Formats: sequence, C-alpha cells, structure tokens
Amino acid sequence: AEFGNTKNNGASGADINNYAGQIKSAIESKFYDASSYAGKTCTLRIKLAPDGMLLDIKPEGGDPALCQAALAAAKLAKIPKPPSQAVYEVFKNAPLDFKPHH
Repeated sequence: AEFGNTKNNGASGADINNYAGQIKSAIESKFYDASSYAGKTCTLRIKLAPDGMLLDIKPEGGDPALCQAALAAAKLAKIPKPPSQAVYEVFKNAPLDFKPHH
C-alpha cells in the first residue's frame, strides 16, 4: 500500500507511471516469469476508454514475438476504471511499451 500521497507525490510522474506499471506486472501473472525476458521492446498503440477497456491495441514495438503474446496477456490482465482525472486524461490515449517486467 503505497497510497496516493505518501509524502509529496501525485504529480511527479512516477505516480502515473506506477499506474502504467500495474498493467505491466499484471501481464506476468498471465504468462509466468516467462514474460520476464530481456533485451526486447513491445510498444503497444493502446487506447483505454473511460470504462477501463482498450479500444485500440496494435503492436508497434521491436519484438514481434513479445508483442504478439502481449496482446493476449494484456487483455487477460486486470485493468481498473480510470479514476483520477490526471490518470484518466492520459489513459484515454496512453500507448505504452511492454517490455520484460520487474
């Protein structure tokens, strides 16, 4: 439980990046620590509607295998409804790269 403001955060960037990261970690629990490769990149052209669903999803990354599998794993991941307006304003058009997760 890292909270929404532990000291002076909520607009530093890493807070929003953490919400992007929550999807990254979710993807591993849909493959294994198999998703935990290395030396790869999987830029995904995604668009999350306010209802918490990806209307757009296109692999534009650098690894065709990682990206091909990522499409299915990400759809099986748990992504909540965008709450905070700042996060929502980004999530509605946040094409994120999904590479080997920590």
